[PDB]
Amino acid sequence: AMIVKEVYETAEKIKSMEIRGAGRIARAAAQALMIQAEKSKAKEPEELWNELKVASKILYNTRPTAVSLPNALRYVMHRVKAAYLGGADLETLRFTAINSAKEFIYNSEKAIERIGEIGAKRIEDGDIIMTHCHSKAAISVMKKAFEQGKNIKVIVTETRPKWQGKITAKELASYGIPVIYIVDSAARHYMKMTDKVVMGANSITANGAVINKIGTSLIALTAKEHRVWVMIAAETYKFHPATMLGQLVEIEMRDPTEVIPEEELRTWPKNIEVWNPAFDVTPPEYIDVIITERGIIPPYAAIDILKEEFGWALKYKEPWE
Amino acid sequence: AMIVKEVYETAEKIKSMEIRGAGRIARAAAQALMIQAEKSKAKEPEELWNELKVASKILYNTRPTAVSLPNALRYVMHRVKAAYLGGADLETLRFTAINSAKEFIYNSEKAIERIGEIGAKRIEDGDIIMTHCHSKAAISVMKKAFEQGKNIKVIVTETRPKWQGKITAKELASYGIPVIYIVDSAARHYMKMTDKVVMGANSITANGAVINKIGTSLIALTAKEHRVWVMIAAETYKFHPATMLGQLVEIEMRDPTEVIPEEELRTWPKNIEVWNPAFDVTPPEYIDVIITERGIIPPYAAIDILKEEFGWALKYKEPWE
Amino acid sequence: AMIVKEVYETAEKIKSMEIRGAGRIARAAAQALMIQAEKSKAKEPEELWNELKVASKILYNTRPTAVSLPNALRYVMHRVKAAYLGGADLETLRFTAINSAKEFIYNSEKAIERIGEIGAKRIEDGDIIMTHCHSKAAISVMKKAFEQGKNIKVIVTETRPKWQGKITAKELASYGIPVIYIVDSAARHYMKMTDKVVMGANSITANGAVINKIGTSLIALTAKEHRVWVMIAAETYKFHPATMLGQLVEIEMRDPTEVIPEEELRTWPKNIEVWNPAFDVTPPEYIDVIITERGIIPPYAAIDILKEEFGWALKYKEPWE
Amino acid sequence: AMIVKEVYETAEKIKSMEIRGAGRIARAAAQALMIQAEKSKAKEPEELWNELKVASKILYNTRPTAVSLPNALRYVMHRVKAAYLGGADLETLRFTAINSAKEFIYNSEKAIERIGEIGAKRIEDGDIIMTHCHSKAAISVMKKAFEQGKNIKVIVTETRPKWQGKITAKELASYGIPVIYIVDSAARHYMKMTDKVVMGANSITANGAVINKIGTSLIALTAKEHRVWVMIAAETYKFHPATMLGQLVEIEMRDPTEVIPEEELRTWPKNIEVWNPAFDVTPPEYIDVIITERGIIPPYAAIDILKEEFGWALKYKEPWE
Amino acid sequence: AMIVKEVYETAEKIKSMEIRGAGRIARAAAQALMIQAEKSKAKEPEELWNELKVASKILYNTRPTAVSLPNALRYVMHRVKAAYLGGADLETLRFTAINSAKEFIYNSEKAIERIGEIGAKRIEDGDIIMTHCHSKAAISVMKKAFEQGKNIKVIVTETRPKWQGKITAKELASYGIPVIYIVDSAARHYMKMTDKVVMGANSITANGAVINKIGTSLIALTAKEHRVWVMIAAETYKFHPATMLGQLVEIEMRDPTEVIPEEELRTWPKNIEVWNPAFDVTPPEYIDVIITERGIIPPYAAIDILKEEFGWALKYKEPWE
Amino acid sequence: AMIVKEVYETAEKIKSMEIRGAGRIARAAAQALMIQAEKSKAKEPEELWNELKVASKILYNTRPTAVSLPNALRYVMHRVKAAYLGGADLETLRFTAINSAKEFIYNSEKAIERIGEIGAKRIEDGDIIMTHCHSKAAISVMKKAFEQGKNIKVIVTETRPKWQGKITAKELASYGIPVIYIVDSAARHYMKMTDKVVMGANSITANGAVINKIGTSLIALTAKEHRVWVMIAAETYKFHPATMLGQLVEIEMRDPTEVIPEEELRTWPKNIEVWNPAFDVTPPEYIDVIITERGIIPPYAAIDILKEEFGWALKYKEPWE
Ligand SMILES: O=P(O)(O)OC[C@H]1O[C@H](OP(=O)(O)O)[C@H](O)[C@@H]1O
Ligand SMILES: O=P(O)(O)OC[C@H]1O[C@H](OP(=O)(O)O)[C@H](O)[C@@H]1O
Ligand SMILES: O=P(O)(O)OC[C@H]1O[C@H](OP(=O)(O)O)[C@H](O)[C@@H]1O
Ligand SMILES: O=P(O)(O)OC[C@H]1O[C@H](OP(=O)(O)O)[C@H](O)[C@@H]1O
Ligand SMILES: O=P(O)(O)OC[C@H]1O[C@H](OP(=O)(O)O)[C@H](O)[C@@H]1O
Ligand SMILES: O=P(O)(O)OC[C@H]1O[C@H](OP(=O)(O)O)[C@H](O)[C@@H]1O
Repeated sequence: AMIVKEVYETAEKIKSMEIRGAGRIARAAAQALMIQAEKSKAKEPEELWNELKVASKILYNTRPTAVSLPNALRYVMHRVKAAYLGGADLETLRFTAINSAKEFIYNSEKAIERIGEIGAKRIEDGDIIMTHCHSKAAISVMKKAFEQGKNIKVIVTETRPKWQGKITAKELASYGIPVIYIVDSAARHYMKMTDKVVMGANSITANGAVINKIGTSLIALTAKEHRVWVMIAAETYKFHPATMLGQLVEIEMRDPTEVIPEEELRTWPKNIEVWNPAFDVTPPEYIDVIITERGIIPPYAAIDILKEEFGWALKYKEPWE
Repeated sequence: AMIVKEVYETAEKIKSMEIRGAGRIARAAAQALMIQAEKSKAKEPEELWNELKVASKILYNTRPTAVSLPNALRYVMHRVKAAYLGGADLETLRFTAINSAKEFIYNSEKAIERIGEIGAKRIEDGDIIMTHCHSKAAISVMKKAFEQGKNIKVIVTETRPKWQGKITAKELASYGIPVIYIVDSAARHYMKMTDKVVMGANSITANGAVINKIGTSLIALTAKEHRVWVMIAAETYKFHPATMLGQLVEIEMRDPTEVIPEEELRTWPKNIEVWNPAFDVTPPEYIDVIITERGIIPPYAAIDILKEEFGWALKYKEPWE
Repeated sequence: AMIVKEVYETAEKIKSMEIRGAGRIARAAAQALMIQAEKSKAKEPEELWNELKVASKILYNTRPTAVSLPNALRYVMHRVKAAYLGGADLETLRFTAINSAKEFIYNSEKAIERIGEIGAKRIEDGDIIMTHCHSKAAISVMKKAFEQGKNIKVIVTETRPKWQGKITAKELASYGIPVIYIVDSAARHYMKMTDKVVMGANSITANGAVINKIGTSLIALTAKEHRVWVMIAAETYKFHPATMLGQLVEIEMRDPTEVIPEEELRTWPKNIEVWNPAFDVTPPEYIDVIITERGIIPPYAAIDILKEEFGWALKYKEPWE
Repeated sequence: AMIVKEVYETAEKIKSMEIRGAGRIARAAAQALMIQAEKSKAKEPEELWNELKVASKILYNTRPTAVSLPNALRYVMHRVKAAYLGGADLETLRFTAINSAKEFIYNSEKAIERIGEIGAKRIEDGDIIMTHCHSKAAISVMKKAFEQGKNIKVIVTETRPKWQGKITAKELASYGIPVIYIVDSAARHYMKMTDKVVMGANSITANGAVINKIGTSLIALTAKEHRVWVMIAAETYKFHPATMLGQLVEIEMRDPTEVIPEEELRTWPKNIEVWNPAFDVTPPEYIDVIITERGIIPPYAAIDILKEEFGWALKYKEPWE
Repeated sequence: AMIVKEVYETAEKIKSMEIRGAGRIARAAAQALMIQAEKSKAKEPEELWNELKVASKILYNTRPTAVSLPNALRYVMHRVKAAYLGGADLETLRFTAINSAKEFIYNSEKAIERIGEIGAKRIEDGDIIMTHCHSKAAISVMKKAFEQGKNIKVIVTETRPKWQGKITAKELASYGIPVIYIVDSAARHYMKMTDKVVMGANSITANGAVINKIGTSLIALTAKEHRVWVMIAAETYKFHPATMLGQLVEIEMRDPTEVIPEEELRTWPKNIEVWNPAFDVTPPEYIDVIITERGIIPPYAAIDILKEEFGWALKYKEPWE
Repeated sequence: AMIVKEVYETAEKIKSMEIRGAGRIARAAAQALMIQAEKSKAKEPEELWNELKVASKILYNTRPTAVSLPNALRYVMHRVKAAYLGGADLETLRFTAINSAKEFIYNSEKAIERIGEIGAKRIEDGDIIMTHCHSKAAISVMKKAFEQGKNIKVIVTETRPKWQGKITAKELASYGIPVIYIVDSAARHYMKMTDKVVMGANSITANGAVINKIGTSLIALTAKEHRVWVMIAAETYKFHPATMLGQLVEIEMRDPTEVIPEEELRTWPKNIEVWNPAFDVTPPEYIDVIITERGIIPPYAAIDILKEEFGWALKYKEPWE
């Protein structure tokens, strides 16, 4: 394990959330295996197979909740394993890693674009769209709907604690899309004026439940109370294979100082705990479609996305062990 | 109109929200009429009746949404008007103002205490209580339940944009009550662990709808989804007489810089608007009781609170015009 | 029983529905007792008390469902009975009938006006209002909201079988109020664009259930699904005293030829029955306020309207027996 | 483009709705391509491929909402295209069109029959069935349930504006099936006495939403409120492929004179608009099964009907362009 | 405290549930004070006031949940206290106790009869009525509806653990009323065939919640799911004054051997606990009316029953302390 | 048809419910065909094919509702038919029956184990689990969750009329799992303290509806009201193929003396009927996942379980006719 520096820097960027968003974290991790296999000072295949195994674990142990990341690594390492176990020279394996990781990064970019093309068709001229957090897939939809000539207006929820709504406001604002910026608490008060909800996903489960930024479940709840469509924009690599076998997705708890700043937090009584769930889970009865690069589906056909693509891997162990 | 300084300082403190909370704003305004009538350099009754009329308008025009304030002024000025129009000397009227405003301030303090006594009886040993904002009435309930020996734990929602949840956390924390501090978005994720919701009110309407800090409606929604009791703690002067005759309560929109700080806000594109509703409206089907100083009621008996106390005043004009 | 002609002509106009609408039917019936007592060729009091008793029964037996009618007659005949049983000359009783029936007709006109004043305050500039049938009380609200300067637009449901929506469209259209005319089936499809529902009542019960034109219950249902306010505009004489003692309101079934025309109906197979309920019942959980001349109430305070006004009469028999 | 007369006459019959019902419109259009290819005075293949392309567009541009029609044309023209582009003589192509259009017409008739066989098994002896409009598939179910010996009774909703319920009443009435005929507004009032709802479809979407005659959504709503099964009877060619890629189905607005007759309509104020949506959309949470010729499915497996049959065509363009 | 034997025998009969039903327990307790004051060997008033105080506590401490019992004692002892504290001879006080307890027993019998008269008017010819437990008030309604000529059929739920449904089946069966007897679990399966639910109450609260035999809440839930009316039949002395001041009603837990017999229970592992709540609480949103001797009310007007009758006593202490 | 004794004894044990539980009944029936083919005194193949056909019908006609049983027989007799109709000697066919029935019994045992492995992953440390009846699959989940180290506590509903909850309490109690034993009526009162519901199935339909012990539907209802997960544990052979073609599952009505004992029942009036449905049907909107040996699915993917495994058999007749 003579792991390159960039693998470590990616991992610490993922953890700190300097690199964030579940699509991007997955491309960043595939990027990090790519730069491993390129800069490897390795002589044998069996030495390279060890390096990528180890870089895979490092990058897996960063953040648990977005399955995009585990699937990026699997899409690389399923292939690299089958090459090694069939028997391949140094520059063949090195290639298979760089070329698997090339495919995935490209595939992600295609999927996000193709999601906007498909999602925008469900946005109508004049629509007010409420969103949450900063999702590239979700934003792909709104952009495309604006480019088509529809006069949308987007309500951006600020998305505490990490303020991702500021990112989202600035990004849409600067494509010409008008934005209304509200605190998260104001989501029911403005649900009446909203015509559609577009939000993203970190993981999607067997039964169609959507794991996504904290607060997603509440917006979906009140959307459902007012009969406003909740549409989840999500690449197929966001769907969670392990949930097919009864696994619950771990909900990451991030540092309390994101909520109350360190300087302030340390002055507070011992008998206040600050809890910081980064995600919540939204049931499928509150979601209208999931928009993927293969199409619109009801949330309940999550299980079919998972069967046809990821199901074969579950009788096997993980491909970096 | 030779209005005293303290009336102006109260009014600007109310507007800036250095004085906040609907019970307190009402006692602050009654306090401000009291210090007018004491420091008046007035010779005639008809000169005093003008001063208090004018101080009444100043204090009314501060903030629209909490009806506690209009009712504090009415409780003073209904009486002061009936004295003047019956015919009373300078020091008789001066007294009637100081002594009406004495009664109200005391009445408020009694009511809040008596609300805790009544509300705490609905809190059970071991309960987790979710609250919102900073409400003295609500806090009166939690305190009393702690003093009775029940081992509660309170989830405090941070209550953006003005961070009132920090006030609430520190205040309960320092009575020995453990606190769990979450962002507002995390309210559904923690509704499962919550046993009761206790929140306050700015206005309560004819039909039982509750106007309260932005986000109240969402917590009540999900509480109702999980069958957790929403209990609203509120003095009878929080109920809104004008709504008996079809008036909708005005929902105050406060400065966008409370949301995004000035320094930051001015750098943002012109095509982002920041909206800041200070309140939302929660329907009566999502509220289990309202706890007042006269008792528990279903939300629908709001109309009876209003009939027996404030209804007589509605065929008349306002008592400072 | 030498009953005047106008009593018979009113009764047949009420039955055929040439005179319709529950407020109007009640004023028409009070008008019919008035013209009895004026044109009476009667010598004794005891002869007059018989005539009005008999004209009361005739007018009661026209149509069962709108309680406005029974209450108009009661408001006349409670008084006329107490005069006779105390002992009064011919022209005293004659007067008491004409002057009770004067009061009621005036009271109705005041109430309807005062309902519009109170209801319009719940209509906001820009609102789209969905209505049903032709209700003078409901229309009073929309008119007043237009006169105040609000730019409303009203969706009129055609209101089969008797096409009352044509009346409603023409009446609002000709006050300058724009109208969108839809079939009754189109009510959910357009509930999303609707901001408020304003409808009237034939009877309101103890528990707050609203009896009104067939189709009211469905509009209220879907309004509730979309969280659009259902507001029922209704005079206090629309509330049903007998329901306080467990009586269900009879739902009138009118001639099948209103549905399918005679010429056509007679050609159809024997094994098709055409049913024609004139009314349906809408539960109080789907109604937001009832607007009356005394004020806004939650539907559940129906029982209080009934207690304070009509309850005393229920230990007694009917005042024309 | 020397298009035969019958293509034009079919198209104008489809538009006027002299030919109506989504199964029938699709067989009428396949019938119209059949009579084109038979009566063609064409010398070349490339001349015939032009004629059918042009007759296909004519018949497609009639009415947008029922996808049965586009799928009838596709089932013909997918095949005729593959013959031409492989290379086939005049009488080979002519045949492929006549023989594709033979298959479809037969397939439709089989499917409708087979739907009744499958649907009737969900109807129980004594059931009251509420229906809407005139659907051959729906009627196939009720007929078969009657033939099996079950003593049903059908509530026919009149189905304004075009009165399709008259068709439905007469058709069932004349198979011995008793019918109760109500206005559309009366659907909740009679939902309590109803045991099952059987209705048809114009289009069914990816996510399981059902597009069908205006008023379907309301009946389904109240059915769901009372827990009465809504069963949608629909051939697989009713399902909408384009919705797999995010397309919303266009909802046809038909002439306002269907609602208010011309003679009458022209006398009305300019400021009344008459809107006439021919269809509405019913969400899948309000539908219990969809009965197709391949079987019962939950509405959410719409996406699987679409994947296995129509999905291959969506990477391609339309087969008449 | 030379307490008579019959007071002790009543108390042990109440505890064992040989005397059961909340109306009856209250008449049994009033009967027990009556036989105290008649058989008293007391010389002074102050000796008699002690005896009845002590017999009152004995009878209060039997079973907590039915408030009928506390109100029977209060109706006796409010009066007996006011006599003593005004100053009355032995045979005056003795009388006031016997004559207060005479009134109450009679009042109960009138109320139950009058409840059937009022409730039966809401039962329609042909109705299937589901009931629970054995309630005299509820049974009063069904009897009266049968006597009026309506052809009802009653579904009796067996009402574990104490099998009260056997009592109910036999009692209705023997008035000619047909009965269908089901286990409690079968209540949803038969809710579709049910037209009305009639059940009784032990306590009714300020906010309209109904405490009644274990299982009431579930029947009410599914009734509400199917839109079947839940009607609660209950005397005004069933309503709970203390809940006006925030008191929760204690839910009695009875011996586990009622569930699993002693002989059997003692053989079971130590790590099985048998819990036996005698009651549950049903929210007011699931109840359609409460039928009392003063009339039908929505459940939310519980607070008004309590205000006008029992509210005066709550600033005072209990009248046997 | 020289049927062996054990086939008859199994059948009468199945009917009496000495052998019960839908997994077990299916293994008992496969066991009974196995012992037929082993003890057959048959000379020809065509004689053996008759014996197993006849033993198949006997075992099918025992109890209708659990489809596990029909599928056990089909899994045996699909194979035995294809052997015979291809042409096989006595000891070849005899084997094919014994070896098909070997596979199924083993497959069942694997499936139940594998269900616990998959289900337990959805149970979390500290969970309170409510169950119903006695289901081996459900119990497999709870056991495995206990073995993993999670500190669960199970609420066992007694499950009248046949007291299966006693079986369940004793079985879990004796693996160290603490149990709380309640009557069935107490299920809502304890739903608040419950974290998960785990229950089994007799049949699962095309649309995802679950047929299971009487009372399942009610627990699922209130679970859904409180947002507690309902998870159904069920082998793939529990899913019902015939429902794919519109068949409703027959709901078995068992002897009324299970409810009220014979000795007692015969003394009761003629006009009491005792109804005893053994099962009820729970809609898929109230079920969160179904846990099978192939995985977690949303209830709506029932149709996919059925398509891939049992669908091929439905164009054919039954394989013992
Ligand atoms: O992958 P895209 O669509 O861009 O974003 C998907 C989701 O990832 C983000 O989480 P975080 O910022 O990693 O905490 C948000 O939850 C967002 O909805
Ligand atoms: O009167 P008390 O019970 O203390 O507080 C009542 C309510 O007043 C506050 O509003 P703001 O802080 O004036 O904006 C919050 O909405 C709080 O719930
Ligand atoms: O009394 P107003 O408010 O005018 O009308 C009240 C109601 O009376 C009408 O019934 P009908 O036309 O008598 O059958 C409609 O139901 C309308 O909503
Ligand atoms: O295809 P079938 O089952 O016969 O009818 C299906 C549907 O087509 C009809 O529409 P229209 O009459 O074309 O406007 C109705 O909406 C009906 O439910
Ligand atoms: O007073 P009545 O209407 O007769 O019965 C009222 C209620 O009292 C009974 O309780 P228990 O048998 O004392 O445990 C049942 O809960 C019944 O519904
Ligand atoms: O197959 P397993 O999971 O063991 O049990 C499944 C179901 O079978 C039982 O029915 P019965 O006892 O045959 O009446 C219960 O309904 C139980 O939930």
